[PDB]
Amino acid sequence: WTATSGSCKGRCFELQEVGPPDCRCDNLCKSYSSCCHDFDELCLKTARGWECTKDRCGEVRNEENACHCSEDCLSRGDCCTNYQVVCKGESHWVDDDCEEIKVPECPAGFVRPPLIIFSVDGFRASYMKKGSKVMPNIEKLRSCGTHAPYMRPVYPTKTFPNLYTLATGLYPESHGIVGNSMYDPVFDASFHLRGREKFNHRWWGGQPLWITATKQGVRAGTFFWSVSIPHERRILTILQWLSLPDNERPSVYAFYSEQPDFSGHKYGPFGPEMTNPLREIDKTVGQLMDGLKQLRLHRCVNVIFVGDHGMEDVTCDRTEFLSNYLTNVDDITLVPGTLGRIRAKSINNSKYDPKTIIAALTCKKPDQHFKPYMKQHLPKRLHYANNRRIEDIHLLVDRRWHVARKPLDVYKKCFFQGDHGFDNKVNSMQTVFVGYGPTFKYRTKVPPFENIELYNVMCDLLGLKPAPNNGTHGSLNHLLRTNTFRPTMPDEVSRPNYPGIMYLQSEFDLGCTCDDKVENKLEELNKRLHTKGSTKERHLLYGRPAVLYRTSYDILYHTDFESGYSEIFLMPLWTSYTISKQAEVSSIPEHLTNCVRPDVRVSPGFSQNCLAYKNDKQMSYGFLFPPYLSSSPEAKYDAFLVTNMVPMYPAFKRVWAYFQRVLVKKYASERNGVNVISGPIFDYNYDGLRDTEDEIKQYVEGSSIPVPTHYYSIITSCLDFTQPADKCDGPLSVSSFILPHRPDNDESCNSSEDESKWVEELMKMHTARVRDIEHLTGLDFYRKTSRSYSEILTLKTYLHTYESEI
Ligand SMILES: *[C@@H]1O[C@H](CO)[C@@H](O[C@@H]2O[C@H](CO)[C@@H](O[C@@H]3O[C@H](CO[C@H]4O[C@H](CO)[C@@H](O)[C@H](O[C@H]5O[C@H](CO)[C@@H](O)[C@H](O)[C@@H]5O[C@H]5O[C@H](CO)[C@@H](O)[C@H](O)[C@@H]5O)[C@@H]4O)[C@@H](O)[C@H](O[C@H]4O[C@H](CO)[C@@H](O)[C@H](O)[C@@H]4O[C@H]4O[C@H](CO)[C@@H](O)[C@H](O)[C@@H]4O)[C@@H]3O)[C@H](O)[C@H]2NC(C)=O)[C@H](O)[C@H]1NC(C)=O
Ligand SMILES: O=C(NCC1(O)CCN(C(=O)OCc2ccc(OC(F)(F)F)c(F)c2)CC1)c1ccc2[nH]nnc2c1
Ligand SMILES: [Ca+2]
Ligand SMILES: [Ca+2]
Ligand SMILES: [Cl-]
Ligand SMILES: [K+]
Ligand code: NA
Ligand SMILES: [Zn+2]
Repeated sequence: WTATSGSCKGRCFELQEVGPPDCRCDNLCKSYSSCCHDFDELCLKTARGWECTKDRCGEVRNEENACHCSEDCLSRGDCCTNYQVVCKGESHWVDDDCEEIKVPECPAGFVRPPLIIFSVDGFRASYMKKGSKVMPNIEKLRSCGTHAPYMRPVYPTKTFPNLYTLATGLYPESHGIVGNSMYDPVFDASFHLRGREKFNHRWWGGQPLWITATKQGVRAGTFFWSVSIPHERRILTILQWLSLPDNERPSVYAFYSEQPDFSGHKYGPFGPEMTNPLREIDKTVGQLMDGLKQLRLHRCVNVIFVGDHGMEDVTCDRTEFLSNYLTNVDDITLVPGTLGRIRAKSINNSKYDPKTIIAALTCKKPDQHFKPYMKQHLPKRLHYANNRRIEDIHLLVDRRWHVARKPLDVYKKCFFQGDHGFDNKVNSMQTVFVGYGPTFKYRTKVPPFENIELYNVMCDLLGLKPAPNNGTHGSLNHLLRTNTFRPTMPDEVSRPNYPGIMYLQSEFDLGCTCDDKVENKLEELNKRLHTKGSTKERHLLYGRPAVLYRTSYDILYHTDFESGYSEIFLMPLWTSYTISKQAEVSSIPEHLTNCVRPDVRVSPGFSQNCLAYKNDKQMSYGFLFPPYLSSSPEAKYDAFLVTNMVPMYPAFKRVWAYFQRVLVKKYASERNGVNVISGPIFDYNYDGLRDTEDEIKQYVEGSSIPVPTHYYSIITSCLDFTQPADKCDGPLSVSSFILPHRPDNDESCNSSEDESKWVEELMKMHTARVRDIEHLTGLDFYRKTSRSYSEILTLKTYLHTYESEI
């Protein structure tokens, strides 16, 4: 209950929300049904429209008008945004030649350039090009400021997870808004789009820009607007705020548009009805920019034009029904649509089995338009698992489709022709970024980047220190003229050992054998040099990875590869090798098929053994440097050392062998040599971070050999492919993956076919940033290049997506 019998006189869009039950006048009061009786009368004037006509010029101030054309309006701060154009012979902002903004040009009393965030819902990336004819204002920002061809949203590509990711720099799994609709088992509460529960602060984790700004003494406009408040009024409210006295004037603001998402849902992303919403949003940008010009703020304010996600073509007839797969369909709750999340309808039903449910949804129909996963098996790039609000069972839906429980759900809710929410690598889901002002660069194109990175930059722009978040601070310095953040490389925490030959073959008792008994001076001197690292500049191109946690490991050098071998985990943390364009693929000789060789540099106590693999009927093993890419028959013996061995399910060796025997060569061929760093990942608690040893849930039977949840590779080469990988002068090029180490290939529906038909597709699905791998390994890569650190950070956030062009 609100005692709504107070007043909004002189309080319209107050910046400090008042406490119940005195009535409110803030831009959110409508949503709380708590505005004063006179809020509409006083704060939402509409009289005479939003534009000055030639005959309103010089007029006498009539307070009933929505905006003014009187002589005193400039200094009252409440002219219609086009006042100067109509009444003072000024030009619109969009008609003006664009001019570099080298320094902020601000009125006396402005301590910093204000930031204005102009956020647009459902603004698909290709709109910039495709709708350019009807968006002159937006096109001017884009082409005159700093722009990316697109920005990558987070998964799910839904509204709240993405807006709250912009605001916080955090993955939805960390911020808590993991969908538009959520159930939290601990609260025993439900969050929905429509309703009051979403206003409860317990849903919202992390620290959004407005709170960061506030705590650090930077005043913020209130970010959120009630639906009923028309765009024109929001714009005027922002401009009014910017005329306030210095001590009361906020430094950061947000505008939000419900369009083009609203129409996109009805009409599809490119429906002819979409031209009008795009014109309208442009008109609004024009109003903003014209109003900034009027206040002499158009060369002072940094403006960000940013979308939450794109829009895809989706119709009712493209719906998969869980009733066609499950007979038990009433015992489950489905969160539906462009993603699927499944839980038990009742906690008291012990006839519920996720295992049998996944199986009943796995590869059942030839053209199946979703794939079920246990959340921990989702591609690690989605970072979508570490929250009690994310159900164990998840369905990734093909672009253009929906998933629903029963057909009755669809027709007793075709209405819609567009939707969004799919995998964040999907082209149709990509969105927009433009930065324009003194702090952003002039006429500059930057590569696509992830929306998780912007929070850092908005802090940079405002002189704020960002709260801990998922961006890599410095990775977007290239967007900025100044205000850059100069990061320093994290310090190495563990230094390696360099073991020499310390053990005799007979001290090992590992149950391993090798037919290596078939045994010069020119070449004994030679292989000695190889074990001291004579070829190390070839195979270790960027320096060694730094270990950022306390542990015990050995650098091991070889002719063809170098490794950092962990005495704690009994396997390398990383194995680094270079494969030039000219390299030859050989087979494993017949005699050496089961060959494993004790490593005379490493104690038996800190080694794996063959016996455990023999006894473990589930687990086989593979190698990190592949025997197939050995440089010579004699170097091949090195690839079979017990210290190059890692545990692998037979089902995964199919994947791994095909990568090593076929794809490394192809990449060397296509990219003019590659440098490969490969290794194991342990993430049993699926938090995207390196497990400590006491977190491993699985060992090779009867041993302390820990089983990875995943295997990674970072594959680097020269961005200028006319230069070989091992002699690159300039910028680098990288693609990486984090393949799940699974006992079956259920994920890949074509897996009973030859590896050339499915392995690569699986790998592409599990593409990753080097930065994802760093989090999962406590390693820091690219420590020694000739490249600047900021450029290396960008490189480390790059994701190779395998989508066609935008
Ligand atoms: C992306 O970036 C983010 C941001 O940096 C990364 O997330 C951080 O990671 C840290 C490491 O995991 C983690 O640090 C821990 O802090 C714990 C206290 O955290 C509270 O306070 C902070 C600060 O204000 C707050 O942000 C937290 O908010 C969480 O929880 C609320 C509700 O309670 C949510 O609303 C909110 O969304 C957020 O939830 C998310 O994080 C939690 C983890 O806290 C997840 O569980 C959720 O699923 C959700 O995703 C908290 O209110 C602190 O308790 C930890 O300390 C333990 O471990 C240390 C080791 O240093 C040890 O010294 C202690 O003994 C202690 O262990 C004790 O508890 C154990 C478990 O109960 C128990 O087994 C032991 O016996 C001990 O008693 C730890 O230091 C930090 O909280 C999060 N921050 C955020 C915002 O998410 C994220 O890693 C990045 N992701 C990637 C892939 O890089
Ligand atoms: O609009 C929808 N629902 C209503 C809504 O809550 C109204 C209030 N609101 C707002 O005014 O937000 C400003 C803002 C702008 C930017 C930010 O972040 C920042 F600042 F970082 F950009 C930031 F946190 C906040 C957000 C949207 C909606 C849309 C499309 C859909 N499709 N399917 N379902 C859907 C539901
Ligand atoms: Ca949205
Ligand atoms: Ca972990
Ligand atoms: Cl959702
Ligand atoms: K075995
Ligand atoms: Na299969
Ligand atoms: Zn939408």
